Amino acid sequence: TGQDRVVALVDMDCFFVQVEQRQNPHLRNKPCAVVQYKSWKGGGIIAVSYEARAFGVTRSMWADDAKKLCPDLLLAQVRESRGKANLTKYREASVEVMEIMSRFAVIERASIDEAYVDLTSAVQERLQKLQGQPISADLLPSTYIEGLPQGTVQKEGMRKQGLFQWLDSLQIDNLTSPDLQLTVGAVIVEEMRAAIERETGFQCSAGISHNKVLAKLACGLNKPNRQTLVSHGSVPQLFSQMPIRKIRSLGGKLGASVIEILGIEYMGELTQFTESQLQSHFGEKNGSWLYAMCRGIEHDPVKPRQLPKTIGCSKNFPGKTALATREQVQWWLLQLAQELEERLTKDRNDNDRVATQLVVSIRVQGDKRLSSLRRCCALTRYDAHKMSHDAFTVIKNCNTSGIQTEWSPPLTMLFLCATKFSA
DNA sequence: ATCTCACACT
DNA sequence: AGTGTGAG
Ligand SMILES: Cc1cn([C@H]2C[C@H](O)[C@@H](COP(=O)(O)NP(=O)(O)OP(=O)(O)O)O2)c(=O)[nH]c1=O
Ligand SMILES: [Mn+2]
Ligand SMILES: [Mn+2]
Repeated sequence: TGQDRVVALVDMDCFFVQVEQRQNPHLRNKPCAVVQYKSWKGGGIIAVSYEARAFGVTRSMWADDAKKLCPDLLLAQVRESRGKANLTKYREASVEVMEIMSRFAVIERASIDEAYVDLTSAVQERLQKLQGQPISADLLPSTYIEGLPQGTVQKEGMRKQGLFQWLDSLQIDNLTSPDLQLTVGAVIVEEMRAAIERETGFQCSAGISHNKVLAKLACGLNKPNRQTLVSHGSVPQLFSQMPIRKIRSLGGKLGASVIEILGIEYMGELTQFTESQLQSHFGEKNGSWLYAMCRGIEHDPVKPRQLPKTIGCSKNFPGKTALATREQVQWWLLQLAQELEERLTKDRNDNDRVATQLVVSIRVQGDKRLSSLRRCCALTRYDAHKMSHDAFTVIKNCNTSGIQTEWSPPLTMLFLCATKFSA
């Protein structure tokens, strides 16, 4: 019943904000945000401290408008190189945190600031080492048990009541107990998070459950600077009022279609349907996935992959800034290829691998789709001038304009991506 | 006028 | 190999 693994998800709190607060002490414990391309309406916000969220500041907001909502908002700007945002500082801090997490167990890098952890073997080790010894609440100073307490008005008071109920109810005698395994997982995650904060300064949240989807959902339940354990038995109560769209992979069109076709709102309602009924509407794979997921069962593995499988660089050119001349297209392809060259040379030196295929993608003014065209070619020698020339070669036939010097329709996006790594 | 990543089809 | 989808 989806209890074969113990999986955690560790996600950093306001990651880019914490990076900037580490760098600049003036930003600590203040409402602040990270910004991009300041000239247009003060820049687009990409990260927001929890103090700023209390005022209603959100990501994707223009900085000028956030300043309208939060006049004391402090701002840190993403580095800009070659006319575009440069995330090196955050990638390096991410690597720092991934390296600390890698000492405890195999991790799967799920984004710049979160990784999944398969803790099964660590749990087995810690249960044989920790033979029948009771687990003290002191080992879980920041852990919430979702669904408890049940059956007095402060947040931490409730947390402690729930943790006491949890440890009181389940015994260490049977070491195949899923709930005990989850609890040992949570102890390990407390240790991991303490190590991360000690060695980097960054605080983070985590979810501990039996699979990746529940771990991700749990992590968000008690942000920030806390962790949440979602037990198998907690799933029905958790899911009974949990919107479908909150579940990983159901936040888009498929989730909307599940809501529309089945006439439900919450994840638990999926349980009433048989597997073959769900496979009828959503296909064998989606039907079986929904059928298992709504009961708290998921098998997607924590992949042993800390490093990205591709290295890409994209820039949009919206509205009047769209690229309309051949000279413009070649210059921006060069800029993208130069950043790509830097990141690729560093990647080969750090990670002992080389990309062998270059993917070029563009968008044309008018196309509603994010990408209009994607093509490929050989990738050799990590040379920005060569890569940019090859990209121009592979897209040049897309220029409708009869005049060679002009490009039409204007380009609203450029994308270079290195793929197909070899040792 | 909000950029990277993954993977499932075909 | 190219498109659509989901996410963070
Ligand atoms: C959704 C999104 C996130 N990010 C960055 C901002 C975050 O710093 C980083 C981590 O994603 P997140 O964990 O979902 N958000 P957060 O890390 O800022 O904060 P928290 O984990 O919710 O506390 O991803 C983007 O750069 N473009 C985006 O569209
Ligand atoms: Mn985060
Ligand atoms: Mn994240």
